[PDB]
Amino acid sequence: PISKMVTAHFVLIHTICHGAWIWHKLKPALERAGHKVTALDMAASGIDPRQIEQINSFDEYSEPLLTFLEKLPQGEKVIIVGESCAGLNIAIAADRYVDKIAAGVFHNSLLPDTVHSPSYTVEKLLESFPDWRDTEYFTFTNITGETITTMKLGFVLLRENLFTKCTDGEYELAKMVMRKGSLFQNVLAQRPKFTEKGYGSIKKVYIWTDQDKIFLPDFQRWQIANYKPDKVYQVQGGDHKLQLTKTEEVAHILQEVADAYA
Amino acid sequence: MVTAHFVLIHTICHGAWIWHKLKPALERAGHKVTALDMAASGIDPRQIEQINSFDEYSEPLLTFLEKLPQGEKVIIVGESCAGLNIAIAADRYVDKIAAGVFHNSLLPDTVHSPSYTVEKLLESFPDWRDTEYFTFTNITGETITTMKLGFVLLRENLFTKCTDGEYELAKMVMRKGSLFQNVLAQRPKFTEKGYGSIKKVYIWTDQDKIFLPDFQRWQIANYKPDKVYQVQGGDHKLQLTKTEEVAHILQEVADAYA
Amino acid sequence: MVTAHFVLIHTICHGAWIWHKLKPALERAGHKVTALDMAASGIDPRQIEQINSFDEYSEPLLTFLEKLPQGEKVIIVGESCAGLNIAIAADRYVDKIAAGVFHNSLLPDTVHSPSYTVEKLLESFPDWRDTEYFTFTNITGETITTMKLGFVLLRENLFTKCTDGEYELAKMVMRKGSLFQNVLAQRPKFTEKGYGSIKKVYIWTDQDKIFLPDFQRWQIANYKPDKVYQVQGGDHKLQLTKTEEVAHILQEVADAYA
Amino acid sequence: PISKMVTAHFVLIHTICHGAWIWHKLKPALERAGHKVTALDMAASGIDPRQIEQINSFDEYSEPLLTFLEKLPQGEKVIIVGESCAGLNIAIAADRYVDKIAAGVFHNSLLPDTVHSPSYTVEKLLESFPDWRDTEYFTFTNITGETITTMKLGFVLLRENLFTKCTDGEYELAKMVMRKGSLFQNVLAQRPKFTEKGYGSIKKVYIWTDQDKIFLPDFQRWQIANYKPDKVYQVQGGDHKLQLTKTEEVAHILQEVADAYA
Repeated sequence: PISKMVTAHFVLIHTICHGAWIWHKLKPALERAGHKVTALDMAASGIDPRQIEQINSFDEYSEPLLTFLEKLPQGEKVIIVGESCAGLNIAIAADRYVDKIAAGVFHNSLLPDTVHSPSYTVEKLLESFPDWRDTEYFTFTNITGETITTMKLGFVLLRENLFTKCTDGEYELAKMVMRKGSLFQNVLAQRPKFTEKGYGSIKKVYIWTDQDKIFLPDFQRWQIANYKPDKVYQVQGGDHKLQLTKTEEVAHILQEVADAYA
Repeated sequence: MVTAHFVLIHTICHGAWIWHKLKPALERAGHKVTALDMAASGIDPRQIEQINSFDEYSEPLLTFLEKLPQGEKVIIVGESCAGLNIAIAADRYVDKIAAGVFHNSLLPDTVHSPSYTVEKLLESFPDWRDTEYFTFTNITGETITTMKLGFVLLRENLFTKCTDGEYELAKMVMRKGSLFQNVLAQRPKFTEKGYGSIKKVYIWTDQDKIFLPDFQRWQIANYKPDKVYQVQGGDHKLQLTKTEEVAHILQEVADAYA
Repeated sequence: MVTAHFVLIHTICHGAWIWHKLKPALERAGHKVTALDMAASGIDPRQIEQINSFDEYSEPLLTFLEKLPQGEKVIIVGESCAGLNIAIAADRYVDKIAAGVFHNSLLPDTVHSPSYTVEKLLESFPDWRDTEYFTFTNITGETITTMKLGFVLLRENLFTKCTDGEYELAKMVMRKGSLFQNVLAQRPKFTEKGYGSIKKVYIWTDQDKIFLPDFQRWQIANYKPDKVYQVQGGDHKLQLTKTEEVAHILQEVADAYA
Repeated sequence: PISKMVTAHFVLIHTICHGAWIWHKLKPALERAGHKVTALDMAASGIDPRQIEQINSFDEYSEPLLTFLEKLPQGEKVIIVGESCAGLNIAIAADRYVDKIAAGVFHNSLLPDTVHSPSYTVEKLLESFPDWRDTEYFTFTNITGETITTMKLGFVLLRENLFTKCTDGEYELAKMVMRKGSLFQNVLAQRPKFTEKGYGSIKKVYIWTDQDKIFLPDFQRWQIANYKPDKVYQVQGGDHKLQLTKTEEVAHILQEVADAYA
């Protein structure tokens, strides 16, 4: 009748332990479509200089995103794409900059809600996937005395559960730059719920595959049932790291999102 | 077929990650591979300002070699400035090294000071385009010049023929680095008994757009390697653009030296 | 008599060494004593430029307390700026601390930001005479001001009545330090449940020539300690000029709090 | 007939593992007499920023002394006072700056000679005192592949053998600032002998006590017999650290040295 195609500014946010580097194939694919893409390292992730023992909450961890949104020009809006635990970074960011977010895209991601604790989907994630195989755990005491659990993701868990169908070069890259991370789950349990006016009002698109071997179909479908997304896009095949195994397909879905919300 | 243990050493500002394609290639031939981050490089936790010389920068390689089990030998492959890491390492552990492989790399000698090929590189390629420079004073008071490689120089000179996913990765994890040139100028020359006695294989391509053809041929003429292999085409990052070729030359190095 | 485990914390630029007279004194009364070097202080191997905040500077104290065996409690004695180390530590390990003792020290509060008493010190004593200042940018981009304490300020203001052997020792091992004032200004206030709940003993002398009488009385008025002991005479380094007095007050703190 | 009293510039050099700090009582006592005193930290000692694993020989370790002598003004001369292993620093310095040295004073110190290897008195020291009790040993490989043995001096050895009669405050100070050190004995074994023209020509005064519990009377007297000092001053009592236990007495002997050579 009237067709529409839109170019957008995507901000890509990795999950804990990883960095901007997992977006190294999706970032060019999106730029081939003419989109502007920013891929940020969160605190103590990728080549960010901080160490995780200096970080005290998931909010503090999210500082690079919030700084970047604080600096966005007047009336510029971005679509925040977050993989895995980064749905929590999208929720933190939307309660401070609802204004600047055209949509949040959850890519095999935690989908927080406003009705329960911020730690709620992390609890459910761990109920669904309680054993992280050869992952190693550590702790430190944060700035107000909370015990924080950090982890060094195991290489078998990396191979078989996160990077299941990925290229040898991609899995090897992951071993060369993977760092420690934390869910800050007990500090999330103490956190104010996400608000209705900020995060609750954001458009939310949920991309996932039922071939994900760590965010399992049962968990993903429970999340979709728990907090209905505005749109759901299920990709066939691939693995947890769809921006590596299904890069073009994820780019085409993200075009659709830009058309609809940006 | 000799299977060998290869220790891969990235150049300044980079990290173990530039070998993410070459390490699986070599492991598919049954070789053992170790890819190390040097100090303040890749995900190493130190920042460049706490490193005071190229010998301190080499610490992850020297500690590795320090702990290598008795009677084990490795082939150390160094790209670009990492030939200085090979020479430093070879003077301390000549015993542990089956051969040094120089991959579009500086090839230090024993006759001139440690900074000599750095001076010659800078002479052949003096303008590093959009690279930015910084300085700090190290613990003994020397001014160290650091750099942040410019993205145009990365696109056109280092990663010339690389895939868009590889160039993007490079911009996502590249860090500041230093040649410690002036500290190298003050360093004792590499010894004959250590670095001079090591077997030396030089791999290059004439399509390298930063280690230019006449600098590499100068280097070969200045201090003749045991073997030179020239790969056709590719770019400076042959372990990315010609990964299988480099893996096949390294099988020949393994076969020749174990 | 309660014997106690005391953790002694020097101020910026100093090291565990300023307690070399007080630690034996206390050990002669059967107490256990730990004297720690903070980051980049005494013989700690780090340099000030790799430290990015006062919380990072406190790391040796926090690691110590992290590892303290379950159910053990300590009395932390902090001199001069080390009251900020007490407050940082108390918010993380309130449980492990029988009391904080402030020895001619900053006494932080919960109501105002962490830099408040630093601002007030600098207001009461703005000219640090021959002290030299330097700056570096920390990893998150803040400019940190460091200082090298001037020897006249050391002789007349800090070590006023100290022996010539003690003043000389001070010049032989003193290092650069930092208040990280601006990072403190951005830090969350000390909590009520942690630092606010700790028992607090304030020891001072009115002959202190850098933490002047009206600044110390201001501090006491601004955030009233559980107990204040005033030593007659001496100087800023009461653990050097009045070592036995300080040891006797610390026995009373041990008796009062274990 | 004619009496003479002279003021001198003393450069005080600590032994391995220690720093300029062991001179904190002798330096004021000498300044009370009107002398100029410089007390230097050698590489990786005292608050010197280098670590011992970055140091590759006893000569490199001696860099702060040599830099300081390179900077001495024209025709200025110093008396170098070295305790324990610092006689080797006096010997290194005298083969480069014989010109600038009025005398070398060996204070319960190694007394190198020119006829044997630089490591020779270290060998004899270890023959005489082979067990360093609770001392811990470590190694690293230096710049040309030599194995270097470093040590962290034990606290019992410190208490009973080096700081035998010292004050509690002095022994405690020593535990608070003692660092790792090395004899670099195998690199000294490979070193050119000390020369006759430089080090062999220096005036040499030997101060010692037979109450020293680590540089034992048998070793000290063997050294005196092996390379006759120009003057020997035996202090009664005290311990290894005569600049702490016999500070005034050592200062009075050093006045005598200044009168005679400076």
